[PDB]
Amino acid sequence: SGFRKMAFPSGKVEGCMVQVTCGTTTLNGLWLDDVVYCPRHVICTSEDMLNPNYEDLLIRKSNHNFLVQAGNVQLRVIGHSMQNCVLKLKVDTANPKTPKYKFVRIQPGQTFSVLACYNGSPSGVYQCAMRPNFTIKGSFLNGSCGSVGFNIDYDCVSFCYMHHMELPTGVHAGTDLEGNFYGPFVDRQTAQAAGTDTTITVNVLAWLYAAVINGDRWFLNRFTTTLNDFNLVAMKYNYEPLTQDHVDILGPLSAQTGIAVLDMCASLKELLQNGMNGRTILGSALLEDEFTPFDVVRQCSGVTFQ
Amino acid sequence: SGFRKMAFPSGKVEGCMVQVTCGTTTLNGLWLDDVVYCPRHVICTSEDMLNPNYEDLLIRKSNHNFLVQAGNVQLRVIGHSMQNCVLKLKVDTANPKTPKYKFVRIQPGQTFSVLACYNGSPSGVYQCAMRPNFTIKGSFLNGSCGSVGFNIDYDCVSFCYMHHMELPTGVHAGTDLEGNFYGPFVDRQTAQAAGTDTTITVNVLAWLYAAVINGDRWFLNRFTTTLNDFNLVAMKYNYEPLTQDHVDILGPLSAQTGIAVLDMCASLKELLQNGMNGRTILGSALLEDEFTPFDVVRQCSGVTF
Ligand SMILES: CCN1CCN(c2ccc(NC(=O)CN3Cc4ccc(Cl)cc4[C@H](C(=O)Nc4cncc5ccccc45)C3)cc2)CC1
Ligand SMILES: CCN1CCN(c2ccc(NC(=O)CN3Cc4ccc(Cl)cc4[C@H](C(=O)Nc4cncc5ccccc45)C3)cc2)CC1
Ligand SMILES: [Cl-]
Repeated sequence: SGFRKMAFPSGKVEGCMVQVTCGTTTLNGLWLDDVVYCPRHVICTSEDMLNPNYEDLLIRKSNHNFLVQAGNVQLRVIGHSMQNCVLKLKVDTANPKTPKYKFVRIQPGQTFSVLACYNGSPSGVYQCAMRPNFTIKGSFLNGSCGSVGFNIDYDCVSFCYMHHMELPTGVHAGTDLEGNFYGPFVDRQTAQAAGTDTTITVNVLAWLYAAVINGDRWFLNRFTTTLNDFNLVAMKYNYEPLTQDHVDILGPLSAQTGIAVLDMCASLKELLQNGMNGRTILGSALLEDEFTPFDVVRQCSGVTFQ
Repeated sequence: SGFRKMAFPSGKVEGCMVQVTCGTTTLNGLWLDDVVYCPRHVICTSEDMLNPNYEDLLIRKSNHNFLVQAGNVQLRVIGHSMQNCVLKLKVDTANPKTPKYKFVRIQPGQTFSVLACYNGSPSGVYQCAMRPNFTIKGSFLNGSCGSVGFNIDYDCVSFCYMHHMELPTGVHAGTDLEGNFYGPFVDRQTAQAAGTDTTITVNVLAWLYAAVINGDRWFLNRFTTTLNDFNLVAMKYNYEPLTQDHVDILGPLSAQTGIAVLDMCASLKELLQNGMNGRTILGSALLEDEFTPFDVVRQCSGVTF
């Protein structure tokens, strides 16, 4: 029993974290095989961040301008190239700790673990969701750039996020490992803002199924609804629309608990219209949207990664 | 910016997890140097659990009855001993991945990371706290026994908890790494129940200071309180008493934000009376008590917004 915001075990990623220094700037890099991946803004000064021409800045750098430290060992940079907003530093040593891995781009609503790092040293691990507005509500201070997000499937690490910046509201923006930003952001000092966010409906429903599995049933009712009527109510409370794909994905949880997805939607409608009335669900007074249907099934079944 | 329930990176502990088998029972063990530590109830059947005589069950076992698997490698048990509720299996190979470590016993209110494991394989990592009633609100299924709790301040792992059982309310009980239980619990299937739990006041105060550091002051008020008047109110809401030790420990957060501890105590009294009125604090609609003063200082910026 119990239900916690659980991250993947971080060891396979810890063995890839390095420190990248260039000029005044020090940030984190990801060392996989003989390449170190890091944000391309490591080559910028504070003045450069206003109007940066990254090719012009890069052409002026020699391999020896990039100092890469893996633990207490200095790596030798033997090449450099740029891919979108990610800098790739070719090094003379393949990482002996390189796990089986893939670079994957995730969709809003999908969750992943973040290994927060400073000076190439991992400091913490937490779970988070890619918001519908493409930001993440992370916990990052200055020096955290280059920290990565990932998921694990069997023994394979799927890297999905690299941290680049903090927006004015305190939320975070970054890229996939191919350097494509999540959201309409740019890697420079200009007026940028997180757009209006919405709640991840399919994830709230998954978490309501997790609560039922854990014995919290007070919110259940005899009613059902239609996908069309539910979506009219979801639009009113700034919830993302629920699709037939979301209903299909929740099929296993519906069969296990005996509560159809539209039966749970009627519970969710009543919760939106009435509130919790002093009660909590899984120890929360808010409707939690950072657990996917897969996360719920995994945590309620004990899937392992050795 | 931001404030998350953050766990320590788990790699140093993942390299110590092994599977321990004794007859039909399989659970997790912690392999440090040449010793594997695990719950002694691995030697029990379900019938043995009502009133097990562990000394009598253990004397009937030999080294070769314990099967220890580290990854896909079978370790050889060359000795065994019981220390309180933990079994220590001496093995013929020192763990090459043994980190720098210590065994520490924690007090209620302390937080730690749990690496949940099944069959010697890590499945997930989360943060939790030793409740005032000595239980932990974990997320554990059958097969999780032997999973450990730890902190990694600097590069040394301080192991503080080993999981032994789930109580009837769904909460969890276990021991330190010397096998002493936290709380009045026993590794017996007998009528045992978690006592009435309370809120960790010093941790709620720390988290209110974290909210002020991150830029939020809506809950502050113009009042102060004596320590005794605060305690008289807080206990009416099932909050733990705040001691002078707690006030002293909050000193650094008070100096950083400019808000005296007893002034933050007045704010907490008002929140307990009024609720949040549709507002949230650090993304929560409840008062959070699983961040200690030390956790707030470690995670938050040293510059208040
Ligand atoms: C709740 C109220 N808060 C909201 C957030 N706010 C704030 C003020 C200033 C900055 N940034 C800088 O000073 C320079 N950056 C420019 C910049 C441009 C573009 C790119 Cl691609 C990267 C960067 C880098 C950056 O954003 N770094 C980071 C990343 N994560 C957390 C970080 C945490 C703190 C300061 C940097 C942080 C440096 C960021 C946030 C304060 C008030
Ligand atoms: C209101 C909802 N209720 C529903 C009922 N529930 C519940 C909790 C525990 C068990 N335990 C067993 O069946 C056998 N254990 C006896 C036992 C005795 C003594 C000792 Cl020292 C260890 C053990 C071991 C044990 O507790 N294992 C574990 C550990 N962690 C989580 C675990 C999660 C599930 C089943 C085992 C779990 C096996 C049964 C039902 C509580 C919540
Ligand atoms: Cl302690």
